[PDB]
This record gives sequence, C-alpha cells and structure tokens, in this order.
Amino acid sequence: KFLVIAGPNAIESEELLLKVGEEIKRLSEKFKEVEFVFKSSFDKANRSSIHSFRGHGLEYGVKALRKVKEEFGLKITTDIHESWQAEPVAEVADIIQIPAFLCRQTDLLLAAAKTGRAVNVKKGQFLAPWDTKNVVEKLKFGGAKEIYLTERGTTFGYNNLVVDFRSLPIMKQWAKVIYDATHSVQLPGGLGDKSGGMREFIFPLIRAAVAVGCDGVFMETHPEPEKALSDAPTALPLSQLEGIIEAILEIREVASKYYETI
Amino acid sequence: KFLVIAGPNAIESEELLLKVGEEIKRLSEKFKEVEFVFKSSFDKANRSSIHSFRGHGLEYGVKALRKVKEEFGLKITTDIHESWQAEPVAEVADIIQIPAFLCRQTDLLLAAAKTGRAVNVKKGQFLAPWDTKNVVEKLKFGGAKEIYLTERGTTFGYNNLVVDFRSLPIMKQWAKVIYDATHSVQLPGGLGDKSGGMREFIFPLIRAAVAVGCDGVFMETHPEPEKALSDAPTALPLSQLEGIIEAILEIREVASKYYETI
Amino acid sequence: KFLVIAGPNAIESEELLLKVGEEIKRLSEKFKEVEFVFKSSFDKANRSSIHSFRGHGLEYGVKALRKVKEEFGLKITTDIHESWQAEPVAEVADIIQIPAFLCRQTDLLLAAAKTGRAVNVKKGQFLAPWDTKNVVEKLKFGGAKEIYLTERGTTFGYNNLVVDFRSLPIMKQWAKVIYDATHSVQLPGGLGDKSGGMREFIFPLIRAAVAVGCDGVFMETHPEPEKALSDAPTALPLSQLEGIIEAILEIREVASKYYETI
Amino acid sequence: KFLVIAGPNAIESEELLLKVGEEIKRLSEKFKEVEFVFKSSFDKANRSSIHSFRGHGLEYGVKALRKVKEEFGLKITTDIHESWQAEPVAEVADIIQIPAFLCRQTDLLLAAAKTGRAVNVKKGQFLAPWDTKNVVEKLKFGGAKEIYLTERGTTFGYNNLVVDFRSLPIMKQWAKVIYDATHSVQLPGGLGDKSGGMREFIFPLIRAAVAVGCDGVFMETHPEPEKALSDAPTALPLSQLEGIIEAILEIREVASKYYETI
Repeated sequence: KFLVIAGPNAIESEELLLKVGEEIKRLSEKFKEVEFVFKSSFDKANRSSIHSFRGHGLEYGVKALRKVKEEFGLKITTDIHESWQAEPVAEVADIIQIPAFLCRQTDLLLAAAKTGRAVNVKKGQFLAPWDTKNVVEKLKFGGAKEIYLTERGTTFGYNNLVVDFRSLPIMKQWAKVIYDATHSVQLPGGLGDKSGGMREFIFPLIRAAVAVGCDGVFMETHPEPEKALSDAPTALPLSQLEGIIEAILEIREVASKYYETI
Repeated sequence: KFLVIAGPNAIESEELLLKVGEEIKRLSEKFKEVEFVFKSSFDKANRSSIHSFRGHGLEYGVKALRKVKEEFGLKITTDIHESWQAEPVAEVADIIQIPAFLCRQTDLLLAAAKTGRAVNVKKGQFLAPWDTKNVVEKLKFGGAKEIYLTERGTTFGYNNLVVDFRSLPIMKQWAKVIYDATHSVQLPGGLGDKSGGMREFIFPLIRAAVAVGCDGVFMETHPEPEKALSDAPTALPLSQLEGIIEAILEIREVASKYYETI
Repeated sequence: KFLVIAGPNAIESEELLLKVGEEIKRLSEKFKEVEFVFKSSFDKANRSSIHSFRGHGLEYGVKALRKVKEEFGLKITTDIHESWQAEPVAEVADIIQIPAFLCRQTDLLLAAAKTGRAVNVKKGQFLAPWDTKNVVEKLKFGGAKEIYLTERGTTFGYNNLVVDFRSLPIMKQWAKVIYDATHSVQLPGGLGDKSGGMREFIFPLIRAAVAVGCDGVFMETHPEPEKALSDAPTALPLSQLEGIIEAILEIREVASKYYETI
Repeated sequence: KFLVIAGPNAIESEELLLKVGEEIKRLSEKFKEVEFVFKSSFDKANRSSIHSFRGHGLEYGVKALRKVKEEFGLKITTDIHESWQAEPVAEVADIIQIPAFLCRQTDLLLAAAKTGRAVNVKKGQFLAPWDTKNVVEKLKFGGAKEIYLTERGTTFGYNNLVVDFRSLPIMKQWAKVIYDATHSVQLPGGLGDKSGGMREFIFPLIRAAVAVGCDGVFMETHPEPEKALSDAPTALPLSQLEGIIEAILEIREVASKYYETI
C-alpha cells in the first residue's frame, strides 16, 4: 500500500510528538489503505547556524518515539548522522533515514543496513537520478532488504532547489521511491542563518509526484508551523493534513492506470 | 475548456500536415470538451547546424496550414522569427507563437500583438517564472487580448533542461499557461549537430502538469517520429495521442477541484 | 595585438559617445600594443520592460557611431537584431555583434556574414561551449573570415550567471575568444523589470580571463555608471579603464607563456 | 606566504607517500617562500561504488603520514569523516580537512576545532559562497583559530561542476581561501561506478584562481595518475608539479598588485 511519512520535523518535545501522533493515528484509522509512519528527528545535526535549535539528544528522542509507537501503535522513522547511532536508534525506528548530505557516506549506510531495519535514503542535492543505483547497491551489500530513495530536490543555482520529476521513474528501477514534499520546496540558507521555503508550492508538487508515480509521500507537519523550531516556513499545518491525504489517494487512483512498468 | 496544441514539428510537406490533421480532426470530434489547435512551423530558424532542415518557405507554409484549416476546420498556430512575418502569418494563424530564444525581443512581441491574433510565448530557457510578467505587459502594450505562456523547460547544466513545475502557478497569475510536453524533455545540442531528448519522460511529465494545473498542453507528433526532419527524438507516435489525451482529461477531472485560486 | 572592446552600453546621445570616445582615444594613444574597438548599441531590443530605454533608432546611431570613427579614428562595433539591419550597420561597423539570445538565428548570422565585416557572436546563456562550433560553421558558410565568440556567462539557477572559464580554451579551437567582463557579472531581471549586477566582481574575473587565455576583453564604461540608461549596475567608471587595461597587459605578459597551444 | 597543499589522493602504499613526499620536499627546498603541506586521505569514505578503493584504516594512515612528517619534515593534512576521528588524527595532522559533503555537519566541525589544530573545510557542492560565513562561525565557536575554506566546484546540472570564481573574494571576507585545482574539474559519477574529470582544465583554472586571488592551492598528484586507485582522471602528474608551482608564483607576483582589499 501507499506510504505516508508524517510528523514534526524535530522532536521539540514528546508532548508535541504525542499531539501530532494523535492526528496521524486518527488518519491511520480513516485511511486503512495507507501505511502511515510517524517521523521526527531527535537532532538537526546540520543546521546552518550554530545558534539554531538542534534537539534534546538521542536518549530523549528515542524515548519520545517509543511513547508515540507504544501509545498510538504507529511505525516510526528517524534519521541518524553517525555510524554509532544506527544500533541504538534501530531499537525504535522501523525505518532508518539517511540524511541527504550523507547519502554517500558508506559507513553510515552499512551501519543502518546491519540493524536489519528498513533504510530510506534522502537523495543528495548534488546527486543525479542514475547515481542512486550505487547507493542501493551499498545497502544491499550491507544486508538491507527494504530500501527507499527519497526525492527532495536538486541544487539549482544558489539557495534554490528544483524537483526534476524524471527522477521518480528513473530511481524506481532499483528501489521504492518516496517524494519529500516539504524539503523539496525549501530554499537552502535562504534566510541567512536559516533555510526558508515556499509553502504555497507543497501541495501542487505533491499532486505532481503522485500523477507521475511514487510509492509514497513524505511531509512534515506541525500545529503552528510559525512556531516550529526547525523549518518553520515549510511545516504543514495538522488541520490540512487530512485534506491533502484524500487528494493524493484520489489522484493516485486515476493515474495508477497510467504508471509505466517499473 | 482545455487546450491541446498538437501537430508535426515542421511543415515537411502539405501531405504530412493533412495526415496529422485528419487525426487531430478525429480527436476534436471524439473529445468535444477539448479545444484543439493544429501546430506546425513553416521554418526552423534556430537549428544548431547550417545543414539541418529548415522548411519550404513562409508562402508554402501558410498555404499548407490554410489547407488544414479549410479541410478540417481546425484552429491554427505557427511561430514567427522576425517582425515582418507576423502580418502574413496572421492571415491563417489563430495563435501566433513566439520562439523561446526570442521571448525577449520587443519588436517581435509587438508585431505579433498588432495583428489582433492571440499570442503564445515559449518561455526562454534562461527566464525565471516571475520574469514572464514583463513579457505579458509588453504584449498587452502591443494590443494583445488573448495571451499564453508556455513552459518548455529551463537550462540545467549543459545540454539538459529541467521542468520546475513551480512555474505553472506562478505564470498563471498573469496569463493562461501551456505545458510543452515535447521540448521540455529535449536535450539541447545533445546529438552534436542536432538536439536530443527522452520520449519515455513525455507522458509522465504531462501527468505532472495537469495534476499541478495548467490551461493546456502542447504536444508535437508524427506518423513516423524516427523520420521527422526536426526534433525526431521527441515526436510522439501519432497513434499514441488519443490515450494521452484521455489520461489528461481523467487526471484533470479529479485534480481540478484542488487547483489553488490565483 | 590584444583586443579591448569598450564604450557605453547604449547610444544615449552623441555627446555621451564623444565623451567616452575621447577617453578611448587617449587610451589608444597610451596603449599602442592594443587594438581598441568602440562599442555602443543603437537599440536595446531585448529589455525586460516595455518601459525601459531602447534608443534613438538605427539611423541616428549609425551616424553617432560614424562621428566617433571620424573624430577619433576608432574602429566600431555594434549589434543587430534582425537580418535587414546588417547592411546599413555594416556601413560603419568594423565588427558586427550578434546578441546572446540570437546566437542561433541562422538568418541573422548569415546576414552579418554577408557584409564582409568581422562578426562577434555573444555566446547564449543557454549554450554549451562545444555547441559554438556550429555557430562558427554557419558564419564561415556565409562568407565570414574574422570570427569572434564572446563569453558572457551561462544560466545558473534563476536571475544569476556563472562564468565557466573552461569555455575559453574550448571555443578557442574554432574562433578568437572575447571575455565580456560587464555582462558576465550582471544578474538577469534581478531588480524586477531591470537586470542587476555586481561591479566588485568585474575586475577579478577579467584577471581570471586573461590568466586562462583569451584574445580580448569587452567592457562597458560610462562617465556616471549609476545614471546609465541601460545596464546601470555594471558600467565601469571611465577613470577606471586605464588601471584595468594596464593590469590585463601585465598579467597577459606573464601568463601568455603558459597558454596551451591549439 | 602562499600555501600549497599537495599529495596523492589516498594512502595507496607507503612507497607512494614516500615518492611524492620526496618530491614535495625537494620542491619545498626550491621554493622557500611557499608553505607546503602534505595531504592524503587515509580513507575514501564516500566513493560511489562499494567496490572502489577506500584505504587501509585510520591506524595505517596516521602511521604512514607520521612517516612522511618525520622523514621529510613536512606539515600534514588529511580529512576526517566522523567525530571520533578528530582526536586521533590530530596527533599527526597540522590541518584537519572537513569533506565537502560534510561541511554542514556541526559535530564534525566542532570536533576538529576542539583539537586545537588548524581546520580546512571543503565548500559543499551545494553551498553558496555566502553560506560559508556560518561555517566559520561554528569553527570559531568551537575554538578554531586558523580556519581555511576551499573552493572545489559547485553542482552544475548532473555529473558536472563549475567554478564560480566570485566565491574567492566572497569567502576571503571571513577566512583564508584555498583553491582545489583537482576536484574542481572532476565530473561527479561521470563514469557510472566512478567519477570522471578533465585534466586539461587543471592548469588553466589554476592560473585563474591565482589571478583572482587566493591564499593557496590544493593539488592532488601521483607518479602515474592513470594507475591511481582514486580520482585517477584528475590527479596531476608528479613531474608537472614543479612547472605548475613556478607558473603560479610568477602569476601571483604580478596579479597580487591588483587584489582588492577585504
């Protein structure tokens, strides 16, 4: 079934995770045909400014994710930044996510693929579609079986990303494909010491992703994006989450008939 | 009323135009909810090589297009390359097309608008979406009342183009928007003394366009794409047009309600 | 001898031309080992806005340029935008300049080549260095003997240009190469209905161009840059020309030894 | 005191570091006004293919490097990929190198800075010149005193990089700037399983860098580049290292009297 990865960008507090996990859970019950996964980073190890919010550490984070997984019975996914976090994080994460900038760090991929968990690699802003093939080969070598590749934009000039949708069918040749609807529209370092974004384009490109054909969508949400401690201009409101989900399912029903073979 | 602009890239002969027109006429009768416009260039004025096919002249081209209009009752569109061509072309063209490399040539835009005919400007590979606002302003200054802006890709590195679908909603603010499904996947000068392309991406990107939201699609076609005298690697088999059109209408039907208001 | 093409961007008035020509003449007398060419456009046919300054017509311009040539004995270059302008322009222009957006327009190149004059083609912002071979081929076919290709930046994301200095040795294989120091640092439609620019990068990049190896430098100048009716954010103050020319001659002198052959 | 960072791409064999360190030593004796620093990676932690050469371990590397430093009395630099490697590597490395893909990894930067050693950050292929200011701020916050920023190209379309020389004067505002002459001409994933490159542009782009103005150059060398275990198509022949160094010194001597003031 279609995959939908949602949740706040960062674990600002397990209280937030629970509030969001609540809505996701509800949606999990309304759309039984969709496989939901709660997502949230315990640490923003790559902020532009040393002064920006990062998180409360792996311990706190893993705990919060457990709470959500136990209280709502939802699958969990979070990203690791160094080889040593794979094993410990793999205790709660159903899917281990590999950060975009780190999509080529061999040891990080192997460590994630040794936990037996599923691994979702964010396609680097510097990588070409056909280049993700080796990324999958590394994971396969590392013992991974459930592998995902996530489209999240490509470097287009300075402080700007463009989504080359030709990547969806190209990467589908060797791995399940996910489209990152929130980071694809962000503007790297667009705010001096922060990365801005253009929310007005999140939904439109999501509709495009589904029409083209992907195995799932990735989208970060938050009660009040304006108050988000990370990626505020790209965080999608919780109240809009349901409507958008209904849209992708409808579009997916009509378009699936036309998706090309692998 | 969705617009479908289709036809052979160039006027290889009056015979080729009548063969493609017969099909477009069939399609116009089958899909009465779609507005069809037959397209074909009387001159490829911007070929990479001095040895490539250009055409049989304006007089011959205008005559061939009038035959199509008279015989099948179809609307006509063709592109101009120098100001003096606007008037004679207007005798038969319902829509005057302005080439991508020339989207900033003031006199050409003005001459086209002065004819009283609708004008469709191919957005230059060097132009940002917001830069098209001045393009529309020039046309209105020139007296144009019906104006279109066509997305046909942007320069991405050498010999490659990317389609930034954020441009559709942006350009929709000042004019009707068309998606050029054939040129958007072409590879500029990719074949040495000629250009290339990737036909496999044509359909999927078209699905993206209608899902995002546009007022029409531009698709070039040929009975035998392989033998086309220009843009061969991009011409769509004439028999595949029907299925494509059906798909766009189905996708547009479900996606239309999600179209964000400008 | 090294080529220095300089002058005010547009023929704002003959007073302006004469004031600039006076300094170029003085520079001509001081730097005998340099071939200076006075440049000025009789019409800005590609402005972003219908409201921007274009010029006072071809006739006024050819006369203003003839005045410069007669009063100062300087060679002349100016650009044409449509085929019919080549002949009248050739009456005074020693070098006919072909605009960047129009570098692929066969008829414009052929018309320029037909005059017997030298032809300088600005490399399109959408063109790859290797694709300029075909441009030279058209010109030669049309009878041109003295051919120049000018580097003026390539599209890099929106509203930005980057200079790929790899283009200098590549294009040198088939033509003499000129480095456009002013337009290479401009920012396409940066200030809305006008192009921006960063004058602080003009000199540094000119140094790079001569170190890599080229046959000349194209640089615009104005008595009061900020008051220029065209390309304001890029013209160099007249008083700065001397210092810059000295530097290029000195850098060239030491680097020429290392220029790669053929 | 111009800085020259040269050496083999990776620690392939002791005999390699010796044959190169020997030449680098001889050169350091010939050009006393230049500060040479021996460089070589003890591990290629981000190769495209899991089947490509990586190294012989951190131990074998730190050891082989100390051999170079003790035997030839040459400063050393190598890059780290994970936090923990900071402390151990710093016991031999005068300058800790931060990989291009990792220039945003806060903890990695903070770790190299705590060691007290000098830090050189390769600018990410996805980073804009002005984005480096936050990088320097992080390092200073971590205790770094001697900080370098290295230009190594920017993503330009797929499988290609371009060097935007405007970056040199831009990064010089907050740190010393180094120009990576070898990786800047490499073609990412250009050969599918491995990256490509165009060695013919190495020298010319080096001349540009010094003409523009930088504090040093980074050059990878090998006795027989074609036989290199990594970056074979970009490594510079060892025997050419001398001619190149002389050339940049001559160009620097003349161009330096024109460097702008930061």
